[PDB]
Amino acid sequence: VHLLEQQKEQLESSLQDALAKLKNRDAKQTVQKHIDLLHTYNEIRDIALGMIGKVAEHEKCTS
Amino acid sequence: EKSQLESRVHLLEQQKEQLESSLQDALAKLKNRDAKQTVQKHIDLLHTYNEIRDIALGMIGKVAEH
Amino acid sequence: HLLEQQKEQLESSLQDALAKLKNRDAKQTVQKHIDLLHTYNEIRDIALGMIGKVAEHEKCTSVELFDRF
Amino acid sequence: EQQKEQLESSLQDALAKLKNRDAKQTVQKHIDLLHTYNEIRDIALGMIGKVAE
Ligand SMILES: CCCCCCCCO[C@@H]1O[C@H](CO)[C@@H](O)[C@H](O)[C@H]1O
Ligand SMILES: CCCCCCCCO[C@@H]1O[C@H](CO)[C@@H](O)[C@H](O)[C@H]1O
Repeated sequence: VHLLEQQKEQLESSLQDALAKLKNRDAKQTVQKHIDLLHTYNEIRDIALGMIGKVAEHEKCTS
Repeated sequence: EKSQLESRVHLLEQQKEQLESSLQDALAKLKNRDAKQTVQKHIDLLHTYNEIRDIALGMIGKVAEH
Repeated sequence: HLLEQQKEQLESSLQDALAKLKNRDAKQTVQKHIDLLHTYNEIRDIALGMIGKVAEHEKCTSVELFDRF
Repeated sequence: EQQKEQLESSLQDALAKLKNRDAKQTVQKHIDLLHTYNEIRDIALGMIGKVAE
């Protein structure tokens, strides 16, 4: 029963590879979504600093 | 001649008086509405500075959290 | 989740601030114009007033030259 | 008034910065939709290749 066992090995792997490939894409997409969210945040933070800076330099030229 | 030229000279003096009161009063009504407009630039800029200040704080209150 | 929660409340708040600030410059532009119109009407009225009086003076002189010459 | 430039502009730059971020994120969302579906088509065929075989 070599064809019987060679056949089943083919079957188990095609499921397992399918899963391995689907798991490793989401590994990559998720880490990537995180990084992308970090940069989105550094940016809106730097917008805040920016805006508070210009408010402080407006403030220090009246009384 | 002399009666009537004393009419004309009077008249003119009366006219000079009105013309100065007019230039006077135009310059007033102007300057005033000029002032009113400068107060308004200032108040509008106050409203703007607060709006942008409040959104700035908001962000700095939030980037505090994260 | 709040990628989108805090980004959109910000963006709304910005576009609004800008709306408001732009509305304020516009209101006060029509006001510059309304005021220029007020000043022009006044200067005009006066200047043409002076012109009428000198008009009347010129009529007198002329009437004098005629009843004379 | 030069102050009003500063402030207005600080709003206009904030909006600009993050209307653009979206633009770019949005094009990219599209490209990923396409690429992912090509990975799914291929996994599918992988299995079907090594089953019917
Ligand atoms: C009835 C009159 C009320 C006057 C209110 C004026 C408030 C204007 O507000 C402020 O005026 C300061 C000085 O002119 C400026 O330095 C500031 O930039 C301006 O925002
Ligand atoms: C591990 C190395 C990762 C490198 C970090 C990437 C640097 C940020 O590059 C990013 O590209 C984005 C694409 O959506 C643009 O939207 C942004 O403008 C920008 O911050």
